[PDB]
Amino acid sequence: PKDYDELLKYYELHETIGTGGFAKVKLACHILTGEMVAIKIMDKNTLDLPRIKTEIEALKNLRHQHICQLYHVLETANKIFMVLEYCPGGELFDYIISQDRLSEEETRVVFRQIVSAVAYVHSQGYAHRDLKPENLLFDEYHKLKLIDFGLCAKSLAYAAPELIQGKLGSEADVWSMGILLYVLMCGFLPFDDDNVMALYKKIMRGKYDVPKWLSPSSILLLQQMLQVDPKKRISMKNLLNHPWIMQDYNYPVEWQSKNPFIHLDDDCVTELSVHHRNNRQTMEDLISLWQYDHLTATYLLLLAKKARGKPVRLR
Ligand SMILES: COC(=O)c1ccc2c(c1)NC(=O)/C2=C(\Nc1ccc(N(C)C(=O)CN2CCN(C)CC2)cc1)c1ccccc1
Ligand SMILES: [Cl-]
Repeated sequence: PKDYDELLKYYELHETIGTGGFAKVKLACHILTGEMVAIKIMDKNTLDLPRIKTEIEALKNLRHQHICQLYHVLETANKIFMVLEYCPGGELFDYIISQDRLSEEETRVVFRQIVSAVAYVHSQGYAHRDLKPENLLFDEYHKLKLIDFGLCAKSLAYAAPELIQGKLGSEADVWSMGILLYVLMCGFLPFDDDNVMALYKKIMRGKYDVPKWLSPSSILLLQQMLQVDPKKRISMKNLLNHPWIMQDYNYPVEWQSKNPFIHLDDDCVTELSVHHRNNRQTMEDLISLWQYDHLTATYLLLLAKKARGKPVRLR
């Protein structure tokens, strides 16, 4: 109750919109902007504590069009709150359930965004190591956003044989994306079993069912991504411009950030200094501290307004 006092200053909390084992996420409204945000809540006491320093510091160093944006971090005696970009389209998994499976054309659209995000994550020196439809969300634009960076440093169905054997984090994400590709185009996992060691065994053998509806080029790509030997596996580089990926596009995956923090935004800075009745130069400095506090939150949520073609205005 007193743990939520600091948060409730800045946000109107709505329902729990989801709950994994490690954290609960609530929908909320940022009071100063009216912007919807997802707030991941973690109990420090009943927790795996390294998992959230991993995620927060990863998110501070990752700014990308298909990575879920962090805004505000609040730590209390008993809680850690992470205010994040709200993605109303929900999990990719649920879209794959409602449609039985995606067509090759629709899969490619979706998959190029995943390859974009993961390729960027690798460019910054990280490896996600937990890639699956549950960890990809559709934003308001029906564009994908990658989430849950708790295992990415410098699921077993999606885990690569080397990663389970504990021997190469970049090649393991390629494997996981192979499983993801398969799920998108088939509607089920290529390796699956109710017994965890039997699933393990299937993964090591590398043999899977190849449904009739798949094209020969899809099957080739799956065969290249799901090599048990990571040396034989296709690298991230040649994934970006693979003939299958290029189909209907004819350019490689644009993996670079289209929203890199170059300088600041003057329209956001002015509205803050105007709304708070502060010296403009002083407002430029406190934003530039980048503490991921309520001020950082307000600035970043005003960029979000600009990014969606809306006026940068507080109330
Ligand atoms: C690093 O990033 C993260 O760690 C992270 C993790 C999760 C989310 C996130 C960031 N950002 C989000 O938005 C997240 C979720 N968002 C969501 C969106 C839509 C739904 N769905 C499908 C609803 O139907 C909810 N819907 C109900 C009706 N009311 C009126 C509106 C809200 C459910 C969850 C979500 C959270 C928990 C688990 C799964 C996903
Ligand atoms: Cl692209």
